[PDB]
Amino acid sequence: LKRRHYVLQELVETERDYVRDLGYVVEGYMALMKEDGVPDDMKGKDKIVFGNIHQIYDWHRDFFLGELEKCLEDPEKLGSLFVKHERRLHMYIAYCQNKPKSEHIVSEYIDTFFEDLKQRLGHRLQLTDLLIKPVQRIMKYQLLLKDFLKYSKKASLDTSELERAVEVMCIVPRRCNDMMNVGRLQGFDGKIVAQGKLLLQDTFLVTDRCRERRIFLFEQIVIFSEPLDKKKGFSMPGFLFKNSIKVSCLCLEENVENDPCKFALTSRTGDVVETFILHSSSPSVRQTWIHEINQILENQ
Repeated sequence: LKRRHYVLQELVETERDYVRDLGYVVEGYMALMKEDGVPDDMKGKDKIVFGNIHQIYDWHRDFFLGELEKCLEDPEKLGSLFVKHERRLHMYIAYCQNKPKSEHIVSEYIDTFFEDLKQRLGHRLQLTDLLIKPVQRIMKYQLLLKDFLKYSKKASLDTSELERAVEVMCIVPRRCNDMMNVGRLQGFDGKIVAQGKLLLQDTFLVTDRCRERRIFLFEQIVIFSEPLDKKKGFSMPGFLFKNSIKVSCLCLEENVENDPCKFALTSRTGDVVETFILHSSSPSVRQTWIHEINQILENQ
């Protein structure tokens, strides 16, 4: 029970820090850029840079920090809070989706315009580090709530509401990673939005020697990509487009050499036929992809 209070104490204290840190962006960077202007070649492009950070800031400042400060004297509320405001936590998905586009503009001005602003504001951190903070916080909720669940489970308390909250803090951070990765794909001809919902995403060894491929399953397309080196200014590595299969051309072979981790995908573009063997990390990933490919092939 002593360690359970420690985790809740840390959660509240870092929430205060989170509002302040977001405040360095909103009422530090954004306010001065709105007052004094931007460089010539950056006009209108600041909406991309910040995404919906102001909306996130508003909600944590005017509402959610106070909600978490009530949990200090009433810890049973904590489980209810993350379930109740599940949809308000979907803001982070929109943030993470925009994040790769944000990183591109910032990296072009980090040493010039934004450095001048950092020097004026007197921040310890650069804008690059401040803009990662919302991504860090959604992961920090998962890390702390899992620990708070762990010590509640040892204390023989009611955990039903708290387990639901933990499951919410699986789905949202994972979608955040999923959407962020998608926007880091380069060399693809055509628009990502024009491919239907992103359904699944994983890394396989692929044989056309086998190489690593990050594979994106959209409703209308399957994209194969090579993992790239992490760039200067970017928080995650990118992905280079290698090949794609349209769902209307797709064929699933479930069994390849009877291996519980292999399956095949075939592309049937006219008279040109190409088969790809996908080696899974585990059997359960194979079962997820097979189910999902069988569902989209059964529509059209």
